Amino acid sequence: AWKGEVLANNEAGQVTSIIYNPGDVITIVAAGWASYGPTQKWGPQGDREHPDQGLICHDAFCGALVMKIGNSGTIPVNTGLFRWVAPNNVQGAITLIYNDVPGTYGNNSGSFSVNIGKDQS
Amino acid sequence: AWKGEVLANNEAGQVTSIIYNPGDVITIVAAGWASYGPTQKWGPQGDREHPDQGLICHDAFCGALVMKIGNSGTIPVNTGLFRWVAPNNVQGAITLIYNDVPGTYGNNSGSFSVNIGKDQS
Amino acid sequence: AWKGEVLANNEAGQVTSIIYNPGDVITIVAAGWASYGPTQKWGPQGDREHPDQGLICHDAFCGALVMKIGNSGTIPVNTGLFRWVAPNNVQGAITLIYNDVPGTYGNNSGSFSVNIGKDQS
Amino acid sequence: AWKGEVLANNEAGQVTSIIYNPGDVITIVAAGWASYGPTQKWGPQGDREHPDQGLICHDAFCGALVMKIGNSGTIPVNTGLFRWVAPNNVQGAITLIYNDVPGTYGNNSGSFSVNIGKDQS
Ligand SMILES: O=C(CCCc1ccccc1)NO
Ligand SMILES: O=C(CCCc1ccccc1)NO
Ligand SMILES: [Ca+2]
Ligand SMILES: [Ca+2]
Ligand SMILES: [Ca+2]
Ligand SMILES: [Ca+2]
Repeated sequence: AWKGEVLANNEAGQVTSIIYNPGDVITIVAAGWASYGPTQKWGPQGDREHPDQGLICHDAFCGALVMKIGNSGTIPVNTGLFRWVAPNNVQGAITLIYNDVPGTYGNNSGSFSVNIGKDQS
Repeated sequence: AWKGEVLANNEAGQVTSIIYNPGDVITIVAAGWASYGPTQKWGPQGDREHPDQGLICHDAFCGALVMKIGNSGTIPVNTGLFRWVAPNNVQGAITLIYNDVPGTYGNNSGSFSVNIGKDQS
Repeated sequence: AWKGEVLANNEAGQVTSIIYNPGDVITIVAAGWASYGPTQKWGPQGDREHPDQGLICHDAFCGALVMKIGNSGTIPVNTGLFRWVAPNNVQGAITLIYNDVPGTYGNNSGSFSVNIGKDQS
Repeated sequence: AWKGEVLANNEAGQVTSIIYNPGDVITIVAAGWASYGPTQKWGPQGDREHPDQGLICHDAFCGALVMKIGNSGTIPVNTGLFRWVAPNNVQGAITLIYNDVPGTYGNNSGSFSVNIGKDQS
Protein backbone atom coordinates (compact mmCIF):
# COMPACT_ATOMS: atom_id res chain seq x y z
CA ALA A 1 0.00 0.00 0.00
CA TRP A 2 2.98 2.50 -0.17
CA LYS A 3 5.47 2.65 -3.10
CA GLY A 4 8.13 5.40 -3.39
CA GLU A 5 11.80 6.40 -3.42
CA VAL A 6 14.19 7.34 -0.60
CA LEU A 7 17.10 9.63 -1.63
CA ALA A 8 20.51 8.81 -0.12
CA ASN A 9 21.24 12.58 0.33
CA ASN A 10 18.01 13.20 2.38
CA GLU A 11 19.13 13.48 6.05
CA ALA A 12 15.47 13.82 7.28
CA GLY A 13 14.39 10.66 5.37
CA GLN A 14 11.17 10.04 3.41
CA VAL A 15 7.90 10.07 5.43
CA THR A 16 5.57 7.31 4.12
CA SER A 17 1.74 7.18 4.44
CA ILE A 18 2.06 3.90 6.43
CA ILE A 19 1.07 4.28 10.10
CA TYR A 20 2.43 1.30 12.04
CA ASN A 21 -0.18 0.40 14.74
CA PRO A 22 0.29 -2.12 17.59
CA GLY A 23 -0.10 -5.74 16.35
CA ASP A 24 0.52 -4.73 12.65
CA VAL A 25 2.47 -7.22 10.47
CA ILE A 26 4.35 -5.48 7.61
CA THR A 27 6.38 -6.45 4.58
CA ILE A 28 9.01 -4.15 3.03
CA VAL A 29 10.99 -4.77 -0.19
CA ALA A 30 13.77 -2.28 -1.15
CA ALA A 31 15.81 -2.15 -4.39
CA GLY A 32 18.33 0.15 -6.10
CA TRP A 33 21.80 1.66 -5.89
CA ALA A 34 23.23 4.49 -3.73
CA SER A 35 26.47 5.95 -2.35
CA TYR A 36 27.42 7.61 0.96
CA GLY A 37 30.27 9.45 -0.89
CA PRO A 38 32.75 7.09 -2.63
CA THR A 39 32.80 6.54 -6.42
CA GLN A 40 30.99 3.15 -6.09
CA LYS A 41 27.35 2.19 -5.38
CA TRP A 42 25.80 -0.29 -2.95
CA GLY A 43 22.37 -1.90 -2.58
CA PRO A 44 20.05 -1.48 0.40
CA GLN A 45 22.33 -3.50 2.79
CA GLY A 46 25.04 -0.82 2.25
CA ASP A 47 28.86 -1.29 2.40
CA ARG A 48 30.13 -3.98 4.86
CA GLU A 49 33.74 -2.62 4.39
CA HIS A 50 33.09 0.92 5.74
CA PRO A 51 33.63 1.50 9.49
CA ASP A 52 30.83 3.03 11.64
CA GLN A 53 31.98 6.63 12.52
CA GLY A 54 28.61 7.65 14.14
CA LEU A 55 25.89 6.16 11.87
CA ILE A 56 22.23 6.96 12.77
CA CYS A 57 21.80 3.12 12.98
CA HIS A 58 24.66 1.12 14.60
CA ASP A 59 22.87 -2.20 13.71
CA ALA A 60 23.18 -1.66 9.89
CA PHE A 61 26.09 -0.91 7.52
CA CYS A 62 26.86 2.55 6.18
CA GLY A 63 24.58 3.08 3.09
CA ALA A 64 21.88 0.63 4.32
CA LEU A 65 18.13 1.42 4.33
CA VAL A 66 16.82 2.02 7.90
CA MET A 67 13.57 3.37 9.30
CA LYS A 68 11.93 5.07 12.23
CA ILE A 69 8.38 4.29 13.37
CA GLY A 70 6.91 7.49 14.88
CA ASN A 71 9.56 8.62 17.45
CA SER A 72 11.34 5.19 17.68
CA GLY A 73 15.11 5.01 17.24
CA THR A 74 16.42 3.66 13.90
CA ILE A 75 15.47 0.08 12.92
CA PRO A 76 17.38 -1.75 10.12
CA VAL A 77 15.34 -2.48 6.92
CA ASN A 78 18.18 -3.42 4.48
CA THR A 79 16.64 -5.30 1.49
CA GLY A 80 13.35 -5.58 3.41
CA LEU A 81 11.36 -7.19 6.20
CA PHE A 82 9.14 -10.27 5.82
CA ARG A 83 5.88 -10.38 7.84
CA TRP A 84 7.57 -8.34 10.56
CA VAL A 85 6.15 -7.16 13.91
CA ALA A 86 7.70 -4.19 15.76
CA PRO A 87 8.89 -4.29 19.39
CA ASN A 88 6.22 -3.39 22.03
CA ASN A 89 5.67 0.40 22.53
CA VAL A 90 6.66 1.25 18.85
CA GLN A 91 3.95 2.95 16.69
CA GLY A 92 3.30 5.84 14.23
CA ALA A 93 4.32 6.94 10.69
CA ILE A 94 7.16 4.98 9.01
CA THR A 95 10.05 7.23 7.91
CA LEU A 96 12.62 5.59 5.60
CA ILE A 97 16.23 6.89 5.93
CA TYR A 98 19.61 6.22 4.30
CA ASN A 99 22.11 5.10 7.00
CA ASP A 100 24.94 7.69 7.18
CA VAL A 101 26.72 9.93 9.74
CA PRO A 102 24.71 13.07 10.62
CA GLY A 103 26.14 16.07 8.72
CA THR A 104 27.68 13.86 5.97
CA TYR A 105 24.57 13.42 3.71
CA GLY A 106 25.67 16.19 1.26
CA ASN A 107 28.09 13.93 -0.73
CA ASN A 108 25.49 11.07 -1.01
CA SER A 109 23.83 10.03 -4.32
CA GLY A 110 21.27 7.58 -5.77
CA SER A 111 18.10 6.25 -4.13
CA PHE A 112 16.20 3.08 -3.18
CA SER A 113 12.76 2.10 -4.55
CA VAL A 114 10.65 0.78 -1.61
CA ASN A 115 7.30 -1.09 -1.28
CA ILE A 116 5.57 -1.31 2.15
CA GLY A 117 2.35 -3.24 2.83
CA LYS A 118 0.41 -4.49 5.82
CA ASP A 119 -0.04 -8.29 5.96
CA GLN A 120 -2.86 -10.41 7.45
CA SER A 121 -2.96 -10.76 11.28
CA ALA B 1 5.83 -20.31 4.47
CA TRP B 2 9.38 -21.15 3.15
CA LYS B 3 12.54 -19.78 4.86
CA GLY B 4 16.08 -20.87 3.98
CA GLU B 5 19.39 -20.08 2.33
CA VAL B 6 20.53 -20.37 -1.29
CA LEU B 7 24.26 -21.21 -1.66
CA ALA B 8 26.15 -19.24 -4.33
CA ASN B 9 28.21 -22.40 -5.19
CA ASN B 10 25.07 -24.58 -5.86
CA GLU B 11 24.53 -24.64 -9.70
CA ALA B 12 21.22 -26.62 -9.32
CA GLY B 13 19.92 -23.96 -6.84
CA GLN B 14 17.60 -24.52 -3.84
CA VAL B 15 14.24 -26.23 -4.63
CA THR B 16 11.68 -24.78 -2.18
CA SER B 17 8.37 -26.23 -0.90
CA ILE B 18 6.42 -23.31 -2.49
CA ILE B 19 4.30 -24.57 -5.43
CA TYR B 20 3.32 -21.54 -7.55
CA ASN B 21 -0.22 -22.10 -8.92
CA PRO B 22 -2.04 -19.91 -11.48
CA GLY B 23 -3.44 -16.73 -9.84
CA ASP B 24 -1.09 -17.02 -6.79
CA VAL B 25 0.38 -13.76 -5.38
CA ILE B 26 3.81 -14.19 -3.72
CA THR B 27 6.24 -12.11 -1.75
CA ILE B 28 9.99 -12.86 -1.61
CA VAL B 29 12.56 -11.00 0.52
CA ALA B 30 16.28 -11.84 0.06
CA ALA B 31 19.26 -10.67 2.14
CA GLY B 32 22.94 -11.65 2.53
CA TRP B 33 26.36 -11.60 0.88
CA ALA B 34 27.79 -13.84 -1.87
CA SER B 35 30.57 -13.97 -4.47
CA TYR B 36 30.85 -15.41 -8.01
CA GLY B 37 34.67 -15.73 -7.41
CA PRO B 38 36.28 -12.38 -6.38
CA THR B 39 37.20 -11.74 -2.67
CA GLN B 40 34.47 -8.97 -2.49
CA LYS B 41 30.85 -9.99 -1.78
CA TRP B 42 27.63 -8.48 -3.22
CA GLY B 43 24.01 -8.48 -2.09
CA PRO B 44 21.13 -10.14 -3.96
CA GLN B 45 21.12 -7.56 -6.83
CA GLY B 46 24.67 -8.82 -7.65
CA ASP B 47 27.55 -6.86 -9.22
CA ARG B 48 26.22 -4.17 -11.63
CA GLU B 49 29.79 -3.72 -13.07
CA HIS B 50 30.54 -7.38 -14.09
CA PRO B 51 29.89 -8.17 -17.78
CA ASP B 52 27.48 -11.04 -18.72
CA GLN B 53 29.63 -13.95 -20.14
CA GLY B 54 26.67 -16.44 -20.41
CA LEU B 55 24.68 -15.96 -17.14
CA ILE B 56 21.68 -18.31 -16.53
CA CYS B 57 19.58 -15.07 -16.30
CA HIS B 58 20.47 -12.30 -18.83
CA ASP B 59 17.87 -9.94 -17.14
CA ALA B 60 19.81 -9.77 -13.80
CA PHE B 61 23.44 -8.93 -12.86
CA CYS B 62 26.05 -11.61 -12.16
CA GLY B 63 25.64 -12.66 -8.49
CA ALA B 64 21.92 -11.70 -8.33
CA LEU B 65 19.20 -13.97 -6.92
CA VAL B 66 16.95 -15.45 -9.65
CA MET B 67 14.32 -18.20 -9.72
CA LYS B 68 12.53 -20.78 -11.81
CA ILE B 69 8.90 -21.79 -11.40
CA GLY B 70 8.67 -25.49 -12.34
CA ASN B 71 10.57 -25.70 -15.69
CA SER B 72 10.16 -21.94 -16.56
CA GLY B 73 13.11 -19.88 -17.77
CA THR B 74 14.93 -17.83 -15.10
CA ILE B 75 13.05 -14.87 -13.53
CA PRO B 76 14.93 -12.09 -11.65
CA VAL B 77 14.25 -11.88 -7.88
CA ASN B 78 17.12 -9.56 -6.76
CA THR B 79 16.23 -8.19 -3.24
CA GLY B 80 12.68 -9.60 -3.62
CA LEU B 81 9.25 -9.46 -5.22
CA PHE B 82 6.32 -7.60 -3.61
CA ARG B 83 2.86 -9.15 -4.17
CA TRP B 84 3.99 -10.60 -7.51
CA VAL B 85 1.89 -12.61 -10.05
CA ALA B 86 3.46 -14.79 -12.83
CA PRO B 87 2.50 -14.84 -16.56
CA ASN B 88 0.03 -17.46 -18.03
CA ASN B 89 1.36 -21.06 -18.27
CA VAL B 90 3.94 -20.65 -15.39
CA GLN B 91 3.35 -23.22 -12.58
CA GLY B 92 5.24 -25.53 -10.18
CA ALA B 93 7.92 -25.52 -7.44
CA ILE B 94 9.97 -22.33 -6.97
CA THR B 95 13.73 -23.02 -7.34
CA LEU B 96 16.02 -20.22 -6.13
CA ILE B 97 19.38 -19.88 -7.95
CA TYR B 98 22.51 -17.74 -7.73
CA ASN B 99 23.02 -16.02 -11.14
CA ASP B 100 26.37 -17.18 -12.62
CA VAL B 101 27.81 -18.78 -15.82
CA PRO B 102 27.10 -22.54 -16.08
CA GLY B 103 30.27 -24.50 -15.14
CA THR B 104 31.70 -21.60 -13.05
CA TYR B 105 29.88 -22.14 -9.67
CA GLY B 106 32.89 -23.94 -8.07
CA ASN B 107 34.73 -20.71 -7.08
CA ASN B 108 31.52 -19.09 -5.60
CA SER B 109 31.00 -18.47 -1.85
CA GLY B 110 28.40 -17.19 0.62
CA SER B 111 24.62 -17.44 0.47
CA PHE B 112 21.37 -15.41 0.43
CA SER B 113 18.78 -15.81 3.21
CA VAL B 114 15.32 -15.90 1.55
CA ASN B 115 11.69 -15.83 2.79
CA ILE B 116 8.82 -16.75 0.41
CA GLY B 117 5.12 -16.58 1.23
CA LYS B 118 1.81 -16.68 -0.60
CA ASP B 119 -0.24 -13.47 -0.15
CA GLN B 120 -4.00 -12.88 -0.20
CA SER B 121 -5.60 -13.06 -3.68
CA ALA C 1 -7.25 -12.54 14.75
CA TRP C 2 -10.06 -12.92 17.36
CA LYS C 3 -12.48 -15.86 17.90
CA GLY C 4 -15.32 -15.80 20.44
CA GLU C 5 -19.06 -15.66 21.10
CA VAL C 6 -21.66 -12.90 21.63
CA LEU C 7 -24.79 -13.76 23.73
CA ALA C 8 -28.17 -12.55 22.41
CA ASN C 9 -29.08 -11.69 26.07
CA ASN C 10 -26.12 -9.24 26.52
CA GLU C 11 -27.27 -5.62 26.00
CA ALA C 12 -23.59 -4.49 26.59
CA GLY C 13 -22.28 -6.83 23.82
CA GLN C 14 -18.81 -8.49 23.67
CA VAL C 15 -15.67 -6.26 23.51
CA THR C 16 -13.06 -7.94 21.26
CA SER C 17 -9.23 -7.48 21.23
CA ILE C 18 -9.43 -6.20 17.59
CA ILE C 19 -8.58 -2.45 17.39
CA TYR C 20 -9.86 -1.07 14.07
CA ASN C 21 -7.35 1.59 12.88
CA PRO C 22 -7.74 3.93 9.87
CA GLY C 23 -7.10 2.09 6.56
CA ASP C 24 -7.58 -1.39 8.16
CA VAL C 25 -9.16 -4.11 5.97
CA ILE C 26 -11.03 -6.73 8.06
CA THR C 27 -12.92 -9.95 7.51
CA ILE C 28 -15.65 -11.18 9.89
CA VAL C 29 -17.54 -14.50 9.70
CA ALA C 30 -20.48 -15.03 12.11
CA ALA C 31 -22.49 -18.24 12.66
CA GLY C 32 -25.07 -19.65 15.07
CA TRP C 33 -28.70 -19.37 16.19
CA ALA C 34 -30.44 -16.82 18.43
CA SER C 35 -33.85 -15.44 19.36
CA TYR C 36 -35.02 -11.93 20.35
CA GLY C 37 -38.02 -13.57 22.16
CA PRO C 38 -40.15 -15.82 19.93
CA THR C 39 -39.84 -19.66 20.11
CA GLN C 40 -38.04 -19.76 16.67
CA LYS C 41 -34.31 -19.08 16.05
CA TRP C 42 -32.61 -16.93 13.37
CA GLY C 43 -29.03 -16.72 12.10
CA PRO C 44 -26.86 -13.60 12.17
CA GLN C 45 -28.97 -11.73 9.53
CA GLY C 46 -31.88 -11.84 12.05
CA ASP C 47 -35.61 -11.89 11.15
CA ARG C 48 -36.42 -9.96 7.91
CA GLU C 49 -40.19 -10.03 8.78
CA HIS C 50 -40.09 -8.39 12.27
CA PRO C 51 -40.73 -4.61 12.42
CA ASP C 52 -38.07 -2.22 13.88
CA GLN C 53 -39.57 -0.98 17.24
CA GLY C 54 -36.42 0.96 18.36
CA LEU C 55 -33.48 -1.38 17.48
CA ILE C 56 -29.93 -0.24 18.42
CA CYS C 57 -29.18 -0.58 14.63
CA HIS C 58 -31.87 0.69 12.20
CA ASP C 59 -29.81 -0.63 9.19
CA ALA C 60 -30.17 -4.34 10.21
CA PHE C 61 -33.07 -6.68 11.09
CA CYS C 62 -34.07 -7.52 14.67
CA GLY C 63 -31.80 -10.39 15.84
CA ALA C 64 -28.93 -9.50 13.43
CA LEU C 65 -25.26 -9.26 14.53
CA VAL C 66 -24.06 -5.63 14.62
CA MET C 67 -20.94 -3.91 15.90
CA LYS C 68 -19.45 -0.69 17.17
CA ILE C 69 -15.90 0.50 16.49
CA GLY C 70 -14.80 2.50 19.56
CA ASN C 71 -17.76 4.90 20.22
CA SER C 72 -19.17 4.73 16.62
CA GLY C 73 -22.87 4.17 15.95
CA THR C 74 -23.90 0.57 15.24
CA ILE C 75 -22.69 -1.02 11.97
CA PRO C 76 -24.41 -4.10 10.47
CA VAL C 77 -22.24 -7.28 10.40
CA ASN C 78 -24.91 -9.92 9.65
CA THR C 79 -23.19 -13.16 8.43
CA GLY C 80 -19.92 -11.16 8.15
CA LEU C 81 -17.85 -8.65 6.21
CA PHE C 82 -15.45 -9.58 3.38
CA ARG C 83 -12.23 -7.48 3.12
CA TRP C 84 -14.16 -4.52 4.50
CA VAL C 85 -12.96 -0.95 5.04
CA ALA C 86 -14.99 1.46 7.20
CA PRO C 87 -16.93 3.99 5.01
CA ASN C 88 -16.46 6.58 7.86
CA ASN C 89 -13.30 7.72 9.80
CA VAL C 90 -13.95 5.39 12.81
CA GLN C 91 -11.31 3.94 15.15
CA GLY C 92 -11.04 1.74 18.27
CA ALA C 93 -11.99 -1.65 19.75
CA ILE C 94 -14.69 -3.69 17.92
CA THR C 95 -17.69 -4.49 20.18
CA LEU C 96 -20.10 -7.13 18.85
CA ILE C 97 -23.81 -6.77 19.83
CA TYR C 98 -27.12 -8.57 19.23
CA ASN C 99 -29.55 -6.17 17.47
CA ASP C 100 -32.56 -5.70 19.78
CA VAL C 101 -34.61 -2.91 21.43
CA PRO C 102 -32.97 -1.59 24.64
CA GLY C 103 -34.70 -3.09 27.73
CA THR C 104 -36.05 -6.11 25.76
CA TYR C 105 -32.91 -8.37 25.99
CA GLY C 106 -34.40 -10.45 28.89
CA ASN C 107 -36.39 -12.84 26.62
CA ASN C 108 -33.37 -13.34 24.23
CA SER C 109 -31.52 -16.67 23.94
CA GLY C 110 -28.69 -18.27 21.94
CA SER C 111 -25.44 -16.75 20.70
CA PHE C 112 -23.31 -16.17 17.60
CA SER C 113 -19.75 -17.50 17.11
CA VAL C 114 -17.59 -14.83 15.41
CA ASN C 115 -14.10 -14.83 13.78
CA ILE C 116 -12.41 -11.45 13.06
CA GLY C 117 -9.10 -11.01 11.22
CA LYS C 118 -7.18 -8.14 9.63
CA ASP C 119 -6.44 -8.64 5.90
CA GLN C 120 -3.59 -7.38 3.70
CA SER C 121 -3.73 -3.64 2.89
CA ALA D 1 -10.94 -13.24 -5.64
CA TRP D 2 -14.55 -14.35 -6.56
CA LYS D 3 -17.91 -12.57 -5.91
CA GLY D 4 -21.24 -13.88 -7.24
CA GLU D 5 -24.64 -15.46 -6.52
CA VAL D 6 -25.81 -19.07 -6.13
CA LEU D 7 -29.50 -19.69 -7.01
CA ALA D 8 -31.40 -22.03 -4.68
CA ASN D 9 -33.14 -23.65 -7.70
CA ASN D 10 -29.83 -24.49 -9.53
CA GLU D 11 -29.37 -28.25 -8.91
CA ALA D 12 -25.91 -28.27 -10.66
CA GLY D 13 -24.71 -25.37 -8.42
CA GLN D 14 -22.58 -22.37 -9.45
CA VAL D 15 -19.00 -23.09 -10.64
CA THR D 16 -16.63 -20.36 -9.35
CA SER D 17 -13.25 -19.33 -10.86
CA ILE D 18 -11.53 -20.32 -7.56
CA ILE D 19 -9.30 -23.41 -7.99
CA TYR D 20 -8.54 -24.84 -4.52
CA ASN D 21 -4.91 -26.12 -4.61
CA PRO D 22 -3.13 -28.18 -1.92
CA GLY D 23 -2.03 -25.97 1.02
CA ASP D 24 -4.49 -23.15 0.09
CA VAL D 25 -6.16 -21.16 2.91
CA ILE D 26 -9.57 -19.69 1.92
CA THR D 27 -12.19 -17.40 3.42
CA ILE D 28 -15.85 -17.48 2.33
CA VAL D 29 -18.64 -15.12 3.45
CA ALA D 30 -22.25 -15.85 2.33
CA ALA D 31 -25.35 -13.67 2.80
CA GLY D 32 -28.96 -13.55 1.53
CA TRP D 33 -32.33 -15.31 1.67
CA ALA D 34 -33.53 -18.52 -0.03
CA SER D 35 -36.23 -21.24 0.19
CA TYR D 36 -36.36 -24.99 -0.56
CA GLY D 37 -40.14 -24.63 -1.27
CA PRO D 38 -42.07 -22.88 1.57
CA THR D 39 -43.07 -19.13 1.37
CA GLN D 40 -40.60 -18.36 4.26
CA LYS D 41 -36.90 -17.75 3.46
CA TRP D 42 -33.77 -18.75 5.46
CA GLY D 43 -30.17 -17.52 5.52
CA PRO D 44 -27.14 -19.59 4.46
CA GLN D 45 -27.31 -21.94 7.51
CA GLY D 46 -30.74 -23.08 6.18
CA ASP D 47 -33.74 -24.34 8.22
CA ARG D 48 -32.70 -26.05 11.54
CA GLU D 49 -36.29 -27.49 11.92
CA HIS D 50 -36.72 -29.25 8.51
CA PRO D 51 -35.88 -32.98 8.52
CA ASP D 52 -33.14 -34.41 6.22
CA GLN D 53 -35.08 -36.39 3.50
CA GLY D 54 -31.97 -37.25 1.37
CA LEU D 55 -30.02 -33.93 1.24
CA ILE D 56 -26.89 -33.71 -1.00
CA CYS D 57 -25.04 -32.78 2.27
CA HIS D 58 -26.04 -34.69 5.47
CA ASP D 59 -23.67 -32.43 7.54
CA ALA D 60 -25.73 -29.22 6.89
CA PHE D 61 -29.42 -28.21 7.26
CA CYS D 62 -31.85 -28.15 4.33
CA GLY D 63 -31.39 -24.76 2.58
CA ALA D 64 -27.76 -24.27 3.76
CA LEU D 65 -24.89 -23.23 1.44
CA VAL D 66 -22.56 -26.18 0.70
CA MET D 67 -19.73 -26.67 -1.79
CA LYS D 68 -17.70 -29.20 -3.71
CA ILE D 69 -13.99 -28.83 -4.45
CA GLY D 70 -13.40 -30.52 -7.84
CA ASN D 71 -15.47 -33.75 -7.52
CA SER D 72 -15.15 -33.95 -3.67
CA GLY D 73 -18.13 -34.90 -1.49
CA THR D 74 -20.27 -31.94 -0.34
CA ILE D 75 -18.64 -29.69 2.31
CA PRO D 76 -20.76 -27.40 4.53
CA VAL D 77 -20.16 -23.62 4.04
CA ASN D 78 -23.19 -22.11 5.87
CA THR D 79 -22.43 -18.38 6.58
CA GLY D 80 -18.78 -18.95 5.53
CA LEU D 81 -15.38 -20.37 6.42
CA PHE D 82 -12.61 -18.40 8.14
CA ARG D 83 -9.01 -19.10 7.03
CA TRP D 84 -9.96 -22.68 6.19
CA VAL D 85 -7.79 -25.55 4.86
CA ALA D 86 -9.36 -28.59 3.10
CA PRO D 87 -8.87 -32.29 4.04
CA ASN D 88 -5.97 -34.09 2.22
CA ASN D 89 -6.39 -34.99 -1.50
CA VAL D 90 -9.15 -32.36 -2.13
CA GLN D 91 -8.31 -30.08 -5.10
CA GLY D 92 -10.01 -28.28 -8.04
CA ALA D 93 -12.71 -25.70 -8.86
CA ILE D 94 -15.06 -24.68 -6.01
CA THR D 95 -18.75 -25.25 -6.94
CA LEU D 96 -21.30 -23.63 -4.60
CA ILE D 97 -24.62 -25.50 -4.15
CA TYR D 98 -27.90 -25.00 -2.27
CA ASN D 99 -28.48 -27.99 0.07
CA ASP D 100 -31.66 -29.81 -1.04
CA VAL D 101 -32.93 -33.31 -2.03
CA PRO D 102 -31.96 -34.24 -5.62
CA GLY D 103 -34.97 -33.83 -7.95
CA THR D 104 -36.66 -31.27 -5.59
CA TYR D 105 -34.85 -28.02 -6.68
CA GLY D 106 -37.74 -26.93 -9.00
CA ASN D 107 -39.80 -25.30 -6.18
CA ASN D 108 -36.73 -23.45 -4.69
CA SER D 109 -36.31 -19.64 -4.80
CA GLY D 110 -33.91 -16.84 -3.82
CA SER D 111 -30.11 -16.87 -3.82
CA PHE D 112 -27.01 -16.37 -1.64
CA SER D 113 -24.42 -13.67 -2.41
CA VAL D 114 -20.96 -15.23 -1.82
CA ASN D 115 -17.38 -13.86 -1.63
CA ILE D 116 -14.37 -16.23 -1.81
CA GLY D 117 -10.73 -15.21 -1.36
CA LYS D 118 -7.39 -16.94 -0.84
CA ASP D 119 -5.59 -16.00 2.40
CA GLN D 120 -1.88 -15.86 3.29
CA SER D 121 0.10 -19.09 3.82
O1 LIG E 1 30.36 11.42 3.65
C1 LIG E 1 30.91 10.66 4.46
C2 LIG E 1 32.36 10.82 4.87
C3 LIG E 1 33.29 10.56 3.68
C4 LIG E 1 32.85 9.41 2.74
C5 LIG E 1 33.88 9.16 1.65
C6 LIG E 1 34.94 8.27 1.85
C7 LIG E 1 35.91 8.07 0.86
C8 LIG E 1 35.81 8.75 -0.35
C9 LIG E 1 34.76 9.64 -0.56
C10 LIG E 1 33.82 9.85 0.44
N1 LIG E 1 30.32 9.62 4.99
O2 LIG E 1 29.05 9.29 4.56
O1 LIG F 1 -38.44 -8.78 23.17
C1 LIG F 1 -38.82 -8.01 22.28
C2 LIG F 1 -40.27 -7.61 22.14
C3 LIG F 1 -41.17 -8.84 22.10
C4 LIG F 1 -40.88 -9.83 20.97
C5 LIG F 1 -41.69 -11.12 21.02
C6 LIG F 1 -42.72 -11.36 20.12
C7 LIG F 1 -43.42 -12.56 20.13
C8 LIG F 1 -43.14 -13.52 21.09
C9 LIG F 1 -42.16 -13.27 22.03
C10 LIG F 1 -41.44 -12.09 21.99
N1 LIG F 1 -38.01 -7.57 21.34
O2 LIG F 1 -36.83 -8.25 21.08
CA1 LIG G 1 28.06 10.76 3.09
CA1 LIG H 1 31.98 -18.25 -10.33
CA1 LIG I 1 -36.03 -9.33 23.00
CA1 LIG J 1 -37.14 -27.99 -2.89
